[PDB]
Order: sequence, then C-alpha cells, then structure tokens
Amino acid sequence: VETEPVQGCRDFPPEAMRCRRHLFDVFHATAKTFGFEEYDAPVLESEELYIRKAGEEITEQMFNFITKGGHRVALRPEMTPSLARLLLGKGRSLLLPAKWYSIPQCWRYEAITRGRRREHYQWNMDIVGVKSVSAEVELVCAACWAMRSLGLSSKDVGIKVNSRKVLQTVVEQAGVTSDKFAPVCVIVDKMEKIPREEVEAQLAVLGLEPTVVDAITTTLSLKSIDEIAQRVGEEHEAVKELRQFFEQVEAYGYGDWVLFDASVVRGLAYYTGIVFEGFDREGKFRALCGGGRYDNLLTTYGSPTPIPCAGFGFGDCVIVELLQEKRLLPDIPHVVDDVVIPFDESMRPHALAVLRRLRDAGRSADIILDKKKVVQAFNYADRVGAVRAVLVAPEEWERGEVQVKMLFAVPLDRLV
Amino acid sequence: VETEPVQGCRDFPPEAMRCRRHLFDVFHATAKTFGFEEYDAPVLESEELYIRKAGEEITEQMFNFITHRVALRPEMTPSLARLLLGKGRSLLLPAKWYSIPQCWRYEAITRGRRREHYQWNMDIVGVKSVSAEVELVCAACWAMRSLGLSSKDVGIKVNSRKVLQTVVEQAGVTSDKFAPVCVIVDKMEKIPREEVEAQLAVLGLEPTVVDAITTTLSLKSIDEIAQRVGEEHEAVKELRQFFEQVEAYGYGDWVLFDASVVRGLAYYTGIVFEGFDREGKFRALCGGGRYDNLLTTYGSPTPIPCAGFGFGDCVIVELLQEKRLLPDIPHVVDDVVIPFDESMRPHALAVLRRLRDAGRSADIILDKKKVVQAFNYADRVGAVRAVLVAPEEWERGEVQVKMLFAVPLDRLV
Ligand SMILES: Nc1ncnc2c1ncn2[C@@H]1O[C@H](COP(=O)([O-])OC(=O)[C@@H]([NH3+])Cc2c[nH]cn2)[C@@H](O)[C@H]1O
Ligand SMILES: Nc1ncnc2c1ncn2[C@@H]1O[C@H](COP(=O)([O-])OC(=O)[C@@H]([NH3+])Cc2c[nH]cn2)[C@@H](O)[C@H]1O
Ligand SMILES: [Cl-]
Repeated sequence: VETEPVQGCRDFPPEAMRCRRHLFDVFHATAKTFGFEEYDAPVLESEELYIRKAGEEITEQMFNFITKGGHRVALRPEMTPSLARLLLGKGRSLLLPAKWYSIPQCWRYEAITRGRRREHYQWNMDIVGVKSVSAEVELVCAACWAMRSLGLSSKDVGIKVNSRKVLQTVVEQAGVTSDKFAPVCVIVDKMEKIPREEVEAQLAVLGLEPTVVDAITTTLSLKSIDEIAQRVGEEHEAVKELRQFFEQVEAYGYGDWVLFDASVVRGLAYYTGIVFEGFDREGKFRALCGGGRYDNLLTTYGSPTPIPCAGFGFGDCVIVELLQEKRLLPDIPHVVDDVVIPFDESMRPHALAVLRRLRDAGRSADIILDKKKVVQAFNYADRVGAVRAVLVAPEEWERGEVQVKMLFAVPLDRLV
Repeated sequence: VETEPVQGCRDFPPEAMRCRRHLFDVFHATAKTFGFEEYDAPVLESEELYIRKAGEEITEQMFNFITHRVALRPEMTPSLARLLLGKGRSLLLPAKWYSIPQCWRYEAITRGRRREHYQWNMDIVGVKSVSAEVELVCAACWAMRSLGLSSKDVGIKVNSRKVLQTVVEQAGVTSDKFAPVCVIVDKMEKIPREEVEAQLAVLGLEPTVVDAITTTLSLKSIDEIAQRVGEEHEAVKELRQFFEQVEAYGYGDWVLFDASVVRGLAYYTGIVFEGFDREGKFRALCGGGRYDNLLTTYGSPTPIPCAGFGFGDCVIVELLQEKRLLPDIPHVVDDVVIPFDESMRPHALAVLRRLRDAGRSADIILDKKKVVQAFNYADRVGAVRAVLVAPEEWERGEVQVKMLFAVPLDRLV
C-alpha cells in the first residue's frame, strides 16, 4: 500500500515533470548552441571503475552491490569516469577535440537535505583534447548561457575561479612529495564548509608541518591575481593561465559573471589545473555547479598518451531551489490543441475520423473516451486546457460539418 | 584499464546516442500528438513493490540488493501505480500519462532482449471502455508510421483474457490457478505444445480442461469466439468495438485478431496486444493491455481501470536497421569561428557570442592551430559555414566567410 519514494529520491508526476523538462530543454539547447554532442552510459557501472581512494568522501558514499553474474557493481555517483571509459574505448577512432555532453542521473549515499538529495540529475559538459584555457572559458560561458537562459543574471549568480597549480606549487616548494597533495586538496576544500582549526588539524595529521600549513592557509586567502603573481611570480603557468581565462571571458561578454576566489579547490582529486564553482550571490545554497581541468585522469585509466580534458557537472536540485526563490519557475500547466467530443456514442466512429484528421494536420488532440454527458466533456476540455472543443454532432455531420467552441458550424475542409 | 560496459548493457556514444534521440523524439511527439503528459519515477525502487509471485519469470530476474532493501525496476507500471495512488484524492481522471524509463531484467542478453532497455510507456487511467485500448494501440501505430514503417512491415495482434477467464471459470478451477495459466499459456509461441500441457497438468488441471484451453488459443476469429462463448458476452462485443473503432480511426490494416496472444504478466484483466514484424523475425516490438484490478491490489479504496503498453528501444531498432530506416545522420553545426592567429581570439569570441545570440549553433577553434587545420575541423564537425576572423578585415569591421567573400559583422545574422 506504500506510496512514498525510496529514501531521498524524488517522484516526478506531470506537474513536477514539466519543471524538469523546462530545465532540460535549456541544457540541451545550450549544448547545441555551443556545439556539444550528446552521449550516455549505463547508470550502473563496475565497482572497479571508481577505485582512486585519494582520501575522498565519494568512495564510501556508494550504492554498491553484487550481481553474482558478471562481477560486482555500483550505481554511478559521477559521469566523468564513465566518460573516460567510453573515450578510451573509442581508442584510435576518437577524433579530437571532442565536445560531449550528457544529463545523467547520479547516486550518492549522501546526507539528503538540504539541496543534496540521495539522487540527482547532473548536466555534464566536457571538452576533450584541448590544452589551453580556451576550453574552460567556453565551458564556463556555457554554464552562464544556460543560467541566463533560465532567467538569471550576473547579480543573482556568480562563478568563482582558481587554479590548483598555485597550490600544487606551494606544496611542491615545501618538502612534501606530490604523494600527499590530492589529499590536501580534499582537506583544503572543507575550508568553506568548516572552521580553520579542524582543517589545520587534519593537515598536521597528514604529516605536514605547521609552517607549511600556514603557507596553505595564506594561499587560500590570497585576494587577487595580481597578488598571486607576488607569491609565485608573474612568469608562471597558473598566473598567465588565469589572466587569459579572465581576458577571454570578458571578450565573450560574460565579465560580471566570473571572479577570482583563491579558496576554490573542489572535492574531487583528479583536477589538475583551473577549477570553478557556481554560486548564488546571497550565499544561500550549496554549489550550483562545479568543474575544472583534469589532464592526467585519462592516463590514470590507461591511455597510451595523456589526453587533456576539462568539464563540469551541473545539478538539477540546487539550481531549482534558486529559481523557485527568485520566482522563475512559474508552473505552466498542461495544454492540448483540441478536444473531440462525440455528441453521443453513435458519433464516436465519426469523432475518431475527425481526431485522426487533426493529429495528421500536426495538431495535438484528445478525445472523450468514456460515454459522458455534454457538460462533462466541456469540463474535461477545460481540465486538460484545450484551446478548442470540436463537438461532433449528427445534424452537422450529415451536412459534413462539426461544431467548434473556442476557449458555430464548421465544415471539415475549413477545420484543418 | 577496463572499457567494456557492465553485463548486457549498452554504452551510448554520440553516434549511437543520436539513433536513440531519433527514437525517443518520435515517442515524445506521438505522446504530445495524442495528448499524453510525461512523468518519471526513480529507477531504483523498494523490493516490496514487486511482490506478486503469480508463477511469473520476472520475480527472480531482478537486480535486487540492500542499502530498507531495494531493486532496480524491471517494469514501470508498478511505479506508476505507486505515483497514481500517491496522488490520492487529488488525482484527476481520466489521466493519460507517459514515460521512457530504463528497465533492468537479469535476463538472457541476446538476441534483442539485453540486460537493460529503455521502454516507452503509454497508460490511460480511469477509462472503462475499449476506447482506451483503441487510442493506445493507435498510438503505437502512429509512432511506428512516424519512424517510417507501414502495416505491411509490422502488425499488432489483439485478444481478450476474458475469453480464457471464462473457459477456465467454466471448468471447475477457482480463479486461484488462472493467472498462472496465463503465464503458462503465453509460452505456446515460444515452445512446443506438450511441455505447456505438461505444466498445466502440473498446476493440477485435468486433460479435458487442458484440451479446452488448447482449442481456445487456436480459435481463428471473433465470429468463432462467439460460438464457444456466445455473441452476448463482454469479451466478444468488446473486441468488435475495439476493431470497429480502430478501423474508424483509419488503422484497419495495422491490427488483427490472434487467439494465441495472452502476455506474460499476471495483472492483465481484459484486452491484450503485442506488436510484431510480419516476417516473424524478432521478439515482440511492444506489448500491453487492460489491467483494472491492479490498483485495488496495491490498495486503492476504489478500483481504478487502467490500460497501457510498453514499447522497447531494442527490437524496434533491429527492425528499422533491417529495413534500412536508420540512416546515420551525422553531427552538424551552423558555424565555425576561426581566429586568424591568436591575437584575433578575443575578437573571434566577440563574433561567436554574436552568432550564438542570433540563435545560431556555433563553435570555435580553441587551441592554436593553422588555417588549414581549422578548415579541416570545420569539415569534421560538419559546419555549414566557416567564419574566419582576420585582422585586415576586422579593422574594416568585417570577417571572412567561406560556405561549405568578405562580410560585415551585422550581416552574419
Ligand atoms: N547530492 C547532490 N544533490 C544535488 N546536486 C548535486 C549533488 N551532488 C552534486 N550535485 C551537483 O553537481 C555539482 C557538483 O558535482 P561534482 O563536481 O561534485 O561531481 C562531478 O561530476 C564532477 N566530476 C564535475 C565534473 C564534470 N566533468 C568534469 N568534472 C554540484 O554543483 C551540484 O549541483
Ligand atoms: N529485454 C528486453 N529487450 C528488449 N525489449 C524489451 C525487453 N524487455 C522488455 N522489452 C520491451 O517491453 C515489452 C515487454 O515488456 P512487457 O510489456 O512484457 O512488461 C511491461 O513493461 C509492462 N509494464 C507493459 C505494460 C505497461 N502498462 C501496461 N502494460 C516488449 O514488447 C519490448 O518492447
Ligand atoms: Cl530526454
């Protein structure tokens, strides 16, 4: 007798489902406008695929189980690995650069509320085979367009930007093997989420000294690009890469949308370079979206030659919270072009004839299926939001006509 | 280093993915043309939901596990019923709901029955008469016709479980054993007569009642139905209406009566149907039927008539590929913006925005590459136009356009 859905999952009845479609049309449209090709993988993947274990939180937050037949498995918590699989699968036949997108469902055994439910759809845009920041620029501009398309602006939403190289330098400059670095990126991401002493505690636990911990704290708090230059020199990849990224987005004309934020690092250990996170200016919700460059990952899965990648994920939850707070998700109710009312059931076969004729003429149309009275029919027309009620009565039908109410006798040739 | 997908699942790279979109787009268009509303549930559901156990094959063919315990859906209908009942008193009827959910059966992989599949579900809820089924069956047809098929390629076989339900009820077996008989009897297509008859004797039934069933299944036409059960009978007059109404709608040649059709799912109550290719090459294209009692079974305080069908994304494709109706249509994009050298990049971007604003689909060379390479890229991604942004021209407020001379920035669109 049980009606509620599993755990923190969402049901999508028509009313809700429309909102989703509205949201998706946009992603697709934006992809197309930006020239991305759609792909998809199976939601269920091999457990083996997600073996990185870089101190992350995603490894245990897994819907994993065993089929017996074939080997053990898990429902995907992110698309990227599944992309990498498909890419590498394509092998020598893979033509580059490639620009691929997808709107896959994703499963994290996570903490339900607020806007981080146990299942979520995630719009992935990825550029593969592009070395320069030209990629990230495009990608970030793609998120913006989408949002702008949804009815947002730079004043509602921002995108914070940074490069992990800045950090990667600082660490490499003190005496710790890149060994412990990715874990530091996991730790350091928590600075937004929790207080400084507990981050600094976990970094001391990873073995690091206090004086190196200090350096990290400082870097994270660095105010601008100009200021980056002074801790690492204007002659430096990270520096000139950001300046290009920023000059290019300003050129494309989304200047107000982005800004530098030294704090941004991301919680996934395969990012190599530039990284970004979409946020609402008021600072109400978790990240709208997040992404960055991941050059080495494809080598990690075993590409005989390393393949640069950048790309982001864009959730379907937080974004909606924001649109609903900005009253940009007005329910647009179901409509249909025509409702065909058989006068009595003897007219039904003629009604059908008429219905076919409209559906052929490319109309969207509906027909009263059970025997019901004339009022009820009109009532139905109103419920389903019909633009027009075509009543098929006999007196008229014999004269080769039907009745039409808009929401007088019309012959068929003048109907459609 | 592992590239292949899990078990009998399909990867969908862009090339394949397009074929899917082409299919789904028809599914959606047809729905809309027929006035269905789209819905979706989570692919993962409670194990509890699929507890019927009417001698079926679907109960063990399950991707079940524990997190309460759960399983990945093998059919949408239960999940629909859940949502419907969930809506409660707020549910407005009749309702016409559709969806294209993925589904997971721990089944037998080849040929056209892979371990995962998408399934287009159309369901009418709250309609007593065959008017529903008619609509539903016409909906499948439209889709197919939309895909480029015809009555000569594909048929839809039709029948009513009441015909059988009578015959059994008329011999002395409780409805108790009936649904199991429908499971057994469905296998007649798939396997030989003696093994069906064996399993029915195993369900307890006599030989003389087994005979009656064999006979009913083989009944040639509706006229003939009349003679074993009277013209005055629900099943008989229901079919005659169904058939007269489809003929009216103008899909006469698409359907036909076949006494053998019963379906392998135990919740069907009345009319049932199955889509097939006339040549008899592949498993059922699609299948459905009326299921009035199911909603009471999940606990509706008043029974709610339903009909609806599922329409797989696998078999159908096998057929379209055999009829050469799935020509690969390769990716294309309106424009490719080539910065002459990297110094023009920021202007190139300016131009790219201007096109994307004008509603064009456009692309831009992202890495530094030579002029030829650019044009080569243009060809690869199938561009209709190459907008080279060179400096001599840019200063005069223009760009170079090659179609696959010099043009002013306001006249690219
Ligand atoms: N529990 C959740 N509930 C609702 N929304 C959620 C949830 N988790 C993630 N998201 C959406 O995905 C974005 C973060 O994805 P990610 O970067 O953590 O995972 C990725 O896939 C990264 N690999 C990004 C990426 C894609 N391609 C390259 N990098 C968030 O902004 C959020 O909107
Ligand atoms: N392994 C497979 N490979 C390819 N195609 C497959 C596979 N399994 C199922 N299908 C598709 O769905 C139909 C069979 O499922 P069904 O109709 O028996 O169960 C149902 O889904 C019921 N819920 C039908 C229904 C819905 N509403 C009322 N009745 C086939 O006609 C085919 O189109
Ligand atoms: Cl879709």
